Amino acid sequence: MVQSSVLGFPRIGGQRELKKITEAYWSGKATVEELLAKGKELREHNWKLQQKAGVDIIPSNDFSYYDQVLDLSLLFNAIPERYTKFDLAPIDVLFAMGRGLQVDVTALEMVKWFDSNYHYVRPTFSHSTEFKLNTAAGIKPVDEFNEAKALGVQTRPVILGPVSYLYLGKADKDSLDLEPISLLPKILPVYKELLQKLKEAGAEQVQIDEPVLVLDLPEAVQSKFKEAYDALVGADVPELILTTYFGDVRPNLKAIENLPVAGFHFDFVRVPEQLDEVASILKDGQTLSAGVVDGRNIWKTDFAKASAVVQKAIEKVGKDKVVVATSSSLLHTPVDLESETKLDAVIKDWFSFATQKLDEVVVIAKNVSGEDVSKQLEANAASIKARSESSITNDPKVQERLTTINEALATRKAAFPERLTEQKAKYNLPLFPTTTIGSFPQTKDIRINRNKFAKGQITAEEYEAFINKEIETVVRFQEEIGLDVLVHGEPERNDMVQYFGEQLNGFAFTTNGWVQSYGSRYVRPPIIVGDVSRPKAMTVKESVYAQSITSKPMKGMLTGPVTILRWSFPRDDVSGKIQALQLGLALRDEVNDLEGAGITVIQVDEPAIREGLPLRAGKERSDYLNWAAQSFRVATSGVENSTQIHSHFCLDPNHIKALDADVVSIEFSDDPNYIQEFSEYPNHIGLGLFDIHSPRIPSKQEFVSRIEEILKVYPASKFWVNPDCGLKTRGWPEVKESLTNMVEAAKEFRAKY
Ligand SMILES: N[C@@H](CCS)C(=O)O
Ligand SMILES: [Zn+2]
Repeated sequence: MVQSSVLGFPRIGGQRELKKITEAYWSGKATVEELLAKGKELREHNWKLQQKAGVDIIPSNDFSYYDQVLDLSLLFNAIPERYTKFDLAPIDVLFAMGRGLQVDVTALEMVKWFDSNYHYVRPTFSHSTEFKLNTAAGIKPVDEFNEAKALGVQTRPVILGPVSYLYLGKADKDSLDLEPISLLPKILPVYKELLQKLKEAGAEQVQIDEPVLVLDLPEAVQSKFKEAYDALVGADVPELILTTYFGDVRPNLKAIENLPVAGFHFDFVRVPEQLDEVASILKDGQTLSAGVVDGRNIWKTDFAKASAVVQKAIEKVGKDKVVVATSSSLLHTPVDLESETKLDAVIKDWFSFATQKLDEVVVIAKNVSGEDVSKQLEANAASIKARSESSITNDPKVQERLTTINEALATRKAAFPERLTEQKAKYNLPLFPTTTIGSFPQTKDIRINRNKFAKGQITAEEYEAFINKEIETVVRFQEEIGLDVLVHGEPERNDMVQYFGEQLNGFAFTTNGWVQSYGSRYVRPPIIVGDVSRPKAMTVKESVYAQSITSKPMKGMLTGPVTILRWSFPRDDVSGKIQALQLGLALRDEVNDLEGAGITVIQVDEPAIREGLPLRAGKERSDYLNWAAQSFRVATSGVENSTQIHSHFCLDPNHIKALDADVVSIEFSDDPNYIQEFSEYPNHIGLGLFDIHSPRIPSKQEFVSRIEEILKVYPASKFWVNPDCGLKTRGWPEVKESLTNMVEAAKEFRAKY
């Protein structure tokens, strides 16, 4: 009998209960007691759900109030002194570290979890760090194991392992020379103790996550797995299942081929081809957990293909030593497809969310164990077959237009220096031209009118009028502040990816398909279901209106192809690359419509352009850098030489050059040397002058200072002046003075040239 296994379950709740209750606690509507009661109920609910599906190996310690890496830092005493000064309970210390503390500590750094859309809180270590088991609050992994046990649910605790925990961490402000991995000897006894306590509590297996194995690791780091796991493994601890996901462990195979652990987990959804070699290093007695149900996407699994993968593993190591698993934690997928009320049934039949993936690992497990599941297999085969044959997936026009992609389509009529000549003639911008990034802060009357417009209570014309008033206000604001290259404020836009996805063929949307991004901030990504195309103008009306009321140049504002791809659920039947190129072609028609309508300054926002960087150096990485840049160039390369193309980012120098934008903005407000990278590079650059997440106002002199610093490493002829990013999240008085000061700073320099 082949067991089924779930590496972690999303914890936000089927109706976002975690968000409401944690925000109610932070706001003061709810007590901490209510907070913990509600966590307990979610955990219990998710455990019963997995037991009822028939999952054998069910996780615990996967729950978190904020972030599981942060939970380990609390638990192991990786707590910087700055967070202890305020008579705080452990759970408020956790929230302090996680989200800062309004008396003003900054939150610890949030960092992207590999190439997932989740963010963790970076473990932060000092020379003074003293690792130990904080048993004050309770020991969360032991307490949550015992809870699940009292329900009659045996679970497998999940903890991030010592190597990855340290390696993914950073030396604190006060210890810039400390190498985190050098702490391995201090933290090992603390892991050992925790594992003893879990065994004592009744844990027979522990899932110990070592995802850094899918990265490029120094040889000196690779040797530490043998050191860590020789120390951890013994009779007085649970069996350890060393767990990896998101990538290829093969280059690091030497580091794990002689480890005393009870088994391994590998991701055969991202890297099925690694199976033969990883299977071959299993010792007699070791188990192989085969990750064949994707933890990061929303597509119904192909039961025949998944079973085949599992069957290849059984061949190599025997049926008794194989486990059917989710490829990673289901943290990265929405909770329940059954909550969806709007999707057409044909499309929904192609999806499985977290709750459904429980059923998938169970059926696949039954199948290779020899139980009769033909009805499920045939139902699955039909879903897969309907999807591959649907006209939605295969658009002939789009397929042909892909055949036109070549380097000529991704090259502008002339190089920057010629282009600059024609742009100077046409716009005659001053030195130190000033701009902003696009968004300005919205009114109450806006959201209310959107809602009314969605209900048909005001007409299309009435709503248009309200948007244009907002645009009018914003433009007049910018004029009077003396900005040089204006924006329309994006008041019509909810979201920089959904706004576009809704207007493209090939996308579907959910009502409830929420995934945690960080803390209590959740996203509901679009889904790319098929071939993408643009049926009509998406942004032209608003931009034409904005330009029609000022003589300043107005930026069109688009989100680039790679950002749209990376912030959506992608298709799994075609490559990232093909999806980006189709998006680039679709955006090229929009650029063409803008330019044709007189919007001849156009910004393409690519904040996530690097987020898909393949996790290892090699062919796949260099291909990615090439196609990401090509897909941007395909969108922007059909314009006239005098059309000024901008790009915004928030980051490899040379990748940025390969985009060949006339003008760049880059989140900044930080070593000077980085800027010296662009000195003999002709295109123009605006390095963000202020943090838009703060309400604080820099002085004129502040700005003058900041500019003069950059100016020592970068010529005045190329320098734009702008904020790090949009201003959608700020208040109007912060905005007014900050932009005033920014621009009068600029003019002071303008005058001395
Ligand atoms: N144009 C967008 C950029 C966000 S990355 C804005 O100003 O908000
Ligand atoms: Zn931005």
